[PDB]
Amino acid sequence: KGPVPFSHCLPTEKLQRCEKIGEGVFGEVFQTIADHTPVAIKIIAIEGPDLVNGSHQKTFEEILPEIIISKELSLLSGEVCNRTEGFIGLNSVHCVQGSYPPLLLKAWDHYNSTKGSANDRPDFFKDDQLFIVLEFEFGGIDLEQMRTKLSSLATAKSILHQLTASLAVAEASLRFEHRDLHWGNVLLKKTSLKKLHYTLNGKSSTIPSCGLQVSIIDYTLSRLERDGIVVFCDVSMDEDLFTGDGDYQFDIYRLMKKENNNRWGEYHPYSNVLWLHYLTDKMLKQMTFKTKCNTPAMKQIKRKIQEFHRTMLNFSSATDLLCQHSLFK
Ligand SMILES: Nc1ncnc2c1ncn2[C@@H]1O[C@H](COP(=O)(O)O)[C@@H](O)[C@H]1O
Ligand SMILES: [Mg+2]
Repeated sequence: KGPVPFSHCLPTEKLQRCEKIGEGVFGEVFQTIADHTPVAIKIIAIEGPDLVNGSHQKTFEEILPEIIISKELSLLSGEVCNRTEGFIGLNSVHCVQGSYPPLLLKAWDHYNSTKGSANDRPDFFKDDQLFIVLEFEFGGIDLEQMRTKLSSLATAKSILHQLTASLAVAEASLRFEHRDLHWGNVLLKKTSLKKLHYTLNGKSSTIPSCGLQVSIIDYTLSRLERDGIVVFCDVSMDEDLFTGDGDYQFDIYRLMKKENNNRWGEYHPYSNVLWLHYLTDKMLKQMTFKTKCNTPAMKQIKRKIQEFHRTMLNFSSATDLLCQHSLFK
């Protein structure tokens, strides 16, 4: 009958176990336990007139595309013709109303002490504030936090292959573009699987895991088609999105705008190639590997990833990269 109280999504025990694990301008991400297993809870303030982390809160209408796309992408793990585990599972979505729970404030504070925060301490929300609460599968640790923790160049290659395959499957199934695949949005989790499986237009293939499962998250800017309807975030009048600096990330928003001539409902899967290029650049420039790069085999992978960086912009889509680029043969 409209929203629910926080206690509906976060009963005492689950709340007591919350720890903050990440953030953005959108809001806040906490980890807790459900059914003997970690879960990730994304909490987004909506519909309020107050500026939050420097931005207006989204309306439900502005948030709805992320909710829809989160649900669609969550289905790809079981779909027959086009299948991948390379996105993230969605457990539930709720509209919650209330002030921030004190335990979540203490968890926010703990994070701000240890890691620091770009957001405002969430102690100003009133009893009538609305939030969207998205409960996700716990996907591991983000690539930015792993920038000194990858084992080898083989791991780098595996991550790029996994990312490309995931995006290709979503392209084939949904005419998907991610549109904000910064390295905070690539999650790494240890797996005992040696080979990872995907199906692309009815053809199943595998990818050497190198011990990790990659999960792509955060569909705040994403675009896809579902039942002939294009679901997307229209950023045609956003100015600030295109005036960032200090990181190649901020160039990608401008490069996408160039590619699509500011028509965000159209399908331009080249944007996926652009994000993969930005990620390749991070691997080559902002990362150090536990085993360094000390053997002929590892040195050759590095040269191959460098060549990928220098050639991949001449491919039309994640699908084109997957199916045609030498790095993945
Ligand atoms: N499903 C998830 N599993 C694990 N960590 C997550 C998940 N979703 C978000 N995070 C963390 O929260 C950060 C911000 O989330 P996002 O706003 O979606 O980029 C990410 O960089 C991750 O560190
Ligand atoms: Mg970045």
